[PDB]
Amino acid sequence: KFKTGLRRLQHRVGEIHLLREALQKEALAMLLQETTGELEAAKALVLKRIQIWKRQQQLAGNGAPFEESLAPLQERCESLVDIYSQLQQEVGAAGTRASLTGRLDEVLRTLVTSCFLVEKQPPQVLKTQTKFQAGVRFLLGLRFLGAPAKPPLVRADMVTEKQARETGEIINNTVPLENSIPGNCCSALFKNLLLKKIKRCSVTEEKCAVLFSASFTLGPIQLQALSLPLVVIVHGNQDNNAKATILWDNAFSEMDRVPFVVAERVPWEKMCETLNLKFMAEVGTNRGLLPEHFLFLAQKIFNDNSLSMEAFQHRSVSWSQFNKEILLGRGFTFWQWFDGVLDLTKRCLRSYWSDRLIIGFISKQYVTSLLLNEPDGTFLLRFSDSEIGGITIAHVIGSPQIENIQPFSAKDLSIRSLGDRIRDLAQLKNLYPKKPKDEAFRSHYKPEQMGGRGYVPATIKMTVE
Amino acid sequence: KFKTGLRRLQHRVGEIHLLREALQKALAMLLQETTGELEAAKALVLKRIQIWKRQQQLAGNGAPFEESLAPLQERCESLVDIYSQLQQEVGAAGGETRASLTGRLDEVLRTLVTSCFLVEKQPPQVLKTQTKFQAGVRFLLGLRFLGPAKPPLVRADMVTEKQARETGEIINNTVPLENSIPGNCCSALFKNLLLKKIKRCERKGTESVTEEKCAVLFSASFTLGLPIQLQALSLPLVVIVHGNQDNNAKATILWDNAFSEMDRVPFVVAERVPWEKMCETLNLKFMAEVGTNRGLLPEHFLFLAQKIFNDNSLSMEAFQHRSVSWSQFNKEILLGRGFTFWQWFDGVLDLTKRCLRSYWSDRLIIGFISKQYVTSLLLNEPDGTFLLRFSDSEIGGITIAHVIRGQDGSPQIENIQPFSAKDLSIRSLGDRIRDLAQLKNLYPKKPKDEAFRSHYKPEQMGKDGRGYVPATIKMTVE
DNA sequence: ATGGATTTCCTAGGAAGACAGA
DNA sequence: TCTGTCTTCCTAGGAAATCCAT
Repeated sequence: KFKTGLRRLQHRVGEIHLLREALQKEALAMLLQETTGELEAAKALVLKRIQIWKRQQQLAGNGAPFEESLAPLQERCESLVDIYSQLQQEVGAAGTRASLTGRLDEVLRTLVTSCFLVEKQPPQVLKTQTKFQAGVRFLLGLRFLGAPAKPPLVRADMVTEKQARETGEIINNTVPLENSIPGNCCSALFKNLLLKKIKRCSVTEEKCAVLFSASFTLGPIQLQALSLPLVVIVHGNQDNNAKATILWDNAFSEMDRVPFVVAERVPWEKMCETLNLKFMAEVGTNRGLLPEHFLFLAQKIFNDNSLSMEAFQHRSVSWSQFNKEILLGRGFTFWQWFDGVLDLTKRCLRSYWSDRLIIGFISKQYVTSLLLNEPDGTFLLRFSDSEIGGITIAHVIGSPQIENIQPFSAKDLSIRSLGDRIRDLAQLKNLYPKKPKDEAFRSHYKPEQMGGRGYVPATIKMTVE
Repeated sequence: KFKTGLRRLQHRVGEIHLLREALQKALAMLLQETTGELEAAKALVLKRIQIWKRQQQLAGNGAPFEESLAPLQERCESLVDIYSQLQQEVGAAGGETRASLTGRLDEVLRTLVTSCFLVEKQPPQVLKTQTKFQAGVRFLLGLRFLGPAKPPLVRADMVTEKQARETGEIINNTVPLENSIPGNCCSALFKNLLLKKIKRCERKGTESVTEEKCAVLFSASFTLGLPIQLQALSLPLVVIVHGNQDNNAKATILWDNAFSEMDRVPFVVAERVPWEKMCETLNLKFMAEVGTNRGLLPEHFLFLAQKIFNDNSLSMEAFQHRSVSWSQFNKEILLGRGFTFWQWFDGVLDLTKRCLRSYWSDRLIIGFISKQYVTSLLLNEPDGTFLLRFSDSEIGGITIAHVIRGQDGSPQIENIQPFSAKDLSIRSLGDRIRDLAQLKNLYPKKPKDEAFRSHYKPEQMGKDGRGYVPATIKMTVE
């Protein structure tokens, strides 16, 4: 946060300057070594803060806060390159160290090579024969003024995880890296990228990346940048699996790693925070999941039936448990079910969810426990465990019993929204607990268009018995 | 019959043989006679070919077709056999001088051959760019040439209407013209054709892109021994570049396939035609496209006449001697509406094709009826009597019109919002009609639970898979 | 033979850029 | 300058080959 150290650096440059002008009528002039050392300190710090920005970008993909801007980083790097410039310029004196110029040049080169970033990441789930965009940024672009004034060219090529550790073809891969004096930025934006074909080398688990290469002239520096890991797909059906992989990699990944290694097993609450974040960001609400939801999720993925939330907390979940092992009694993985719920809730249940009308994540046994002691016509809404992306009405009605209504798909809710569907059922009197349905659903109801012209409108209603 | 005519020519050939071997121990004018009878026969066969093409022309709109070329091929083969035997008998000197005899024989041969090159499988008459289509060309005298012989290759090229009177390019346009001993056929089949782009020819007032007629030209060369070039032209087709154009393109083709003379300058068609011709075309297209033999009735033709002509006349005989123009058909917007006559009609075709197909055949749908005649009919009928009519305001929709008298009983008519094909996909017409308690009788009196009992779908009881209770949706009106 | 992955193929249709309009 | 024609761009699925496996 403190640039004060920089104000120590340039001032030290001042000291060197005046000292040089003192010998204008051998000496030390040891301050150059000193100052250069503090420069390497500054550079290292800015480099690791860059790496921080990168991991923040990584987390942003799953649904987490991001800076997002690089302008401060750019200003810092610019200042460091400034002091570098005046130092190197000051080296020009009669007062002969190969180390001064040699070290300064490696400071410059590491700063430059690390200032080559992927500002706009390509899609982390990528379909072949579909067009996507990516954006690369150079922070020290306006410091090279341009002195050559001739733009380097950045090429983008697809690489496997193996080639990442140091085929498939992409089109319109060459774009010039250009300086923009307004906007203060040195960027290259690939806006018409397309993948013609890829070598596959469990399909939705192979991590690939886009490699942005360039050449930079001064006085021969090769610039390399690697995008976030991405999963290549060839049809929409694979998407639902691909996300999981990406979801796993964007979180749970250390800042420095061999591309692209990630833990096979992780703490359960880490997974809970990941699910909460992804849920809130993807659906688009600030009303996240609750501890009970995490409990009923926990039993679901673990095939357990404990009613104490803390036993699960010290459990660990593996990638296999997450998206490679089939749930008991069912035909899908945990993740597939969860993502199905994500889709349904995003498209048709966002207002309903934010209003807290949906209990959602509950075993129907806890539902029995709750509803059995309730008056006739009390109901609650639960996500269906049998099918993917479905929601079911559970209500209590000869004695007292409870009825589970066939789950609504996104299609079903598109035909008639959940709200008016609920309005249709007069047998439903109160939303759990003890809340009148006609108050908490007045906004979701749509006003009748009775009357023209010149036809009477025919409406569709849901009924069950 | 035509075969008596064939064996008379051939018997004359026998006589020619015996006469020749008699005069080898002078006319011999009988050869001209026989030649005269051959050219007659050839002409007839040619005209029968011209018939087939026209049937094919009609077939594209939806009319019966009898598709094999094998009989025609048999005719042509026997005929060229006769040609060969005449030409062969000509080589007696002579007669013991006349070049003209063989000269006529050779034109018999060449006209027959060039006319034996047909487009058996027609390309789509509505053609989308960058979409794959197929075409099939046939040579009838193919199994005669060759019996050893290098098979020719047929080239397919796109041509405008102007070039037909004598321009995008196609991919994989070369295919060898091959003989097949089984099937007894000499055909060339283009199975991977593609139009990359098209350049649209003309000034376009008042025309529309989608009104411009193009064709595929099939060319070949034949090496016998003598230099005969084979060209065949397909039916006119309209090239499109997006689905929105289809419903208009079709109209053009519909107009062009009918109303076209058997021999014509490509591709001229009458701009105006008798109304009853239009009725026959509309009925045929309806039956073929929907897929029923239950065609239109005089009342339907009356309300259609009123619609397209803007004539509130109630006499079927007035319209009978009227003429309808292309402009009225698909270039003039209907009064009060945003679409042409044809667009509405095609909407109805689509609706009836996808849904209401069984319903129409059961004669449950009157369909083409003015709301005035509806009012006339329904006012007197009992409470809850209804009928189903196609919406004139909307495209591809059908509406229930029913009457409520009450105990007073002042009878008014209630017109229910038209059902789209989508709406019927959500819940069938049958189940929709069942859902409303009020509708008691189909017109005139037929009980609703009798005339729709086959169309009803069985209700599922709340048993559960599952275990769960099913929720179904029903239609209601208020 | 069923079924589950994986991929090239096809298709309608929305959205929006490009093209004229005596 | 604009509107309606025309066109190009682009894409979420549906039908269905290839191939593989305690």
